[PDB]
Amino acid sequence: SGAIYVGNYRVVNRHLATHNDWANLVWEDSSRDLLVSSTTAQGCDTIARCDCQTGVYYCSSRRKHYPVSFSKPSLIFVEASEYYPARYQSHLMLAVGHSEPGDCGGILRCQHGVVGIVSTGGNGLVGFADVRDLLWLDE
Ligand SMILES: N#Cc1cccc(CC(=O)N2CCC[C@H](C(N)=O)C2)n1
Ligand SMILES: [Zn+2]
Repeated sequence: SGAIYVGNYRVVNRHLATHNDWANLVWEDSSRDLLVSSTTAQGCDTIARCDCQTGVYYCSSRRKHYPVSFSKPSLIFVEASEYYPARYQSHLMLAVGHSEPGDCGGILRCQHGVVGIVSTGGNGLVGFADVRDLLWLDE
C-alpha cells in the first residue's frame, strides 16, 4: 500500500484505489496502473522533473529503503493477475530489488523528488510506475 500526496491530488496504484478515490476521480489509466483523486487538504510531497535512472525506494515487506538503478519508462509485458488481464503496461521502469505482493504503493525518490510508485515485481525484480511526465500534478 501507499500513495503520493501533491497539492490537491492523491496518486495511487489504480488496482488499489478505494471507493473514495473513484468518487473523487481526476484521471486514471489502466495501461499505467495509475489513478489520481482529489483531496481537500494540501499534500506533503513534491514530484521530480528529471531523467534520473538511480534512486531509493521504500520496501514495506522489509520495512527498509533500498537504492536502485532502474530502466527508462517503457512498455513492458505484465502477466495476468486478479486485477488485470495479461497486457503491456506503459511508463514502467524495472530494477533489481526485492518486492512481493503488498509492496505496491511504495515511493521511489531521487535527489529531485518523487519519481514513481511500486507497481509490479517478482523474482528479485521491482517495477515502478513513472509519474514524472504528469506535469499537471504541479498545478
Ligand atoms: N510490489 C510488488 C510485487 C511483487 C511481486 C508480485 C506483485 C504482483 C504484481 O506484480 N501484480 C499484481 C497487481 C497488479 C500488477 C500490475 N501492475 O499489473 C501486477 N507485486
Ligand atoms: Zn532526479
